[PDB]
Amino acid sequence: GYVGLKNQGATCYMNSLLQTLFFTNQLRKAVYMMPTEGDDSSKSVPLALQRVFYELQHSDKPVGTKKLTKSFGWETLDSFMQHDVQELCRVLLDNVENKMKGTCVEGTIPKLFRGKMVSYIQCKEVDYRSDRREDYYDIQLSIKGKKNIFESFVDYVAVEQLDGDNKYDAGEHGLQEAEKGVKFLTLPPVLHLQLMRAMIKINDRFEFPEQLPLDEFLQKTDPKDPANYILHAVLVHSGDNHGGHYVVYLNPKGDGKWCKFDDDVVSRCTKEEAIEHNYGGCTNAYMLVYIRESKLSEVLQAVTDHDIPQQLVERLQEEKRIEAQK
Ligand SMILES: Cn1ccc2c(=O)n(CC3(O)CCN(C(=O)[C@@H]4CCN(Cc5ncc(-c6ccncc6)s5)C[C@H]4c4ccccc4)CC3)cnc21
Repeated sequence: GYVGLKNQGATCYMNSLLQTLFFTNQLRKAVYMMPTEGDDSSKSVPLALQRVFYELQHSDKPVGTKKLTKSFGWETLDSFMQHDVQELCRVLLDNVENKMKGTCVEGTIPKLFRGKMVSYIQCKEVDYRSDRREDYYDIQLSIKGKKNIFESFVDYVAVEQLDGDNKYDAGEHGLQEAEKGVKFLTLPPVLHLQLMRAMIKINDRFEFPEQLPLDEFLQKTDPKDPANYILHAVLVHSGDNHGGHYVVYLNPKGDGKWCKFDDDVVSRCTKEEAIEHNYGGCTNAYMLVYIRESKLSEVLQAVTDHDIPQQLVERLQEEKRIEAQK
């Protein structure tokens, strides 16, 4: 069936994030096209990602991630405990964005994960506005006092007020009252939403749907292409600071057919096990991946063994062979 990653020490969320990344087929195919031919076998993160992806594609056995851990140098537990899950992701996708530059596959990472945003400060009684367009690769939703994703987005674009003890330094116009907000211009083909359960681990109930309509949070909607999001992955944690375990649910083909990825054990599971059971109320979601309905089949284009350049094949084929140890 689908194949697992080893629990080889204390990689925490790493295995779950790799598998979500693996099953973002278009990212995978792009990764395979990177030119690692001349990359140092053990310093190179790009090479490491291709190997893991290759193995996840071909291996009958649980897949090892040691060279990967080494390649970006989070060899300890503190590494993972010092960092957020989106920061791991940036380290991996940052290195692959870079390696793809000057190649056919340049810009695939932005193409898949990059959206844009406007942040503004508007003065009540003075004609003065500060607009800042930012990119984003992922979103950090508040959950405390929020029942669902919907309420979270609502809170996200909430218009804060800057008043009295907290007025805005509007510069030439002196301290002024204003309202600062955020708003979405694009939403990317792949939406990575992290749920801010840390503060610890808040176990409060937080609901999320299979289908997520986001048109109503954009500025301009497109009747051609609506912002409807198909739930792809659920990154899950359970436990506390003494003992905790990380796991991920995927329906890799976006067709409602879920599997549970528990390191080296991958198993069929129910929609209920993947979704409602991870609302919390202790084992609950901390990151969810959505894909835009309209890009579903592009992102999740099917992948063959022929999509992997021979040059790369041999290199790994060979590498394995040398394993030969008494
Ligand atoms: C920007 N922002 C704000 C909040 C927030 C946020 O929650 N997320 C999500 C997140 O990134 C996912 C990945 N994370 C983890 O897996 C956490 C790792 C640390 N855990 C505590 C310790 N347990 C043993 C510790 C320990 C200490 C000393 N020696 C040995 C062991 S320290 C809790 C784990 C955790 C799991 C699930 C949910 C929340 C938190 C971090 C959070 C993302 N961005 C956010």
